[PDB]
Amino acid sequence: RKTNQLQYMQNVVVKTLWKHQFAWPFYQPVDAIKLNLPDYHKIIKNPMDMGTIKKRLENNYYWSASECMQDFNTMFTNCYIYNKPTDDIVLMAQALEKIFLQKVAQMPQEE
Ligand SMILES: Nc1ccc2n[nH]c(Br)c2c1
Repeated sequence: RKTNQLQYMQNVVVKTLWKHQFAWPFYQPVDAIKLNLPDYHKIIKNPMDMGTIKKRLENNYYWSASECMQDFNTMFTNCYIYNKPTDDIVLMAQALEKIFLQKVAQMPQEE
């Protein structure tokens, strides 16, 4: 069984974000070839995406919830590093990130 907090990351945070209309670009690792993203892996050192986060939760990978939160922070920040303020993907990430913050502020205590 996962920690209370990791269950919350899976059943509240990921479940909510996955269903959001803007989440789909984040469902799998950025494929820099398919997306024609020059030098993506030269500038983004630690790729992350919500499909990987969801798999890590399903597959019992994390030891504690802060590791999962760090993966979300990496995912969002990578989007901002690579893209300029007016890009649609930045607006999409910003909406998801606000929800992420609102939800992790309500993370439960372990008991
Ligand atoms: N980190 C990044 C940067 C640019 C992107 N375009 N589309 C997706 Br999904 C992206 C993710």
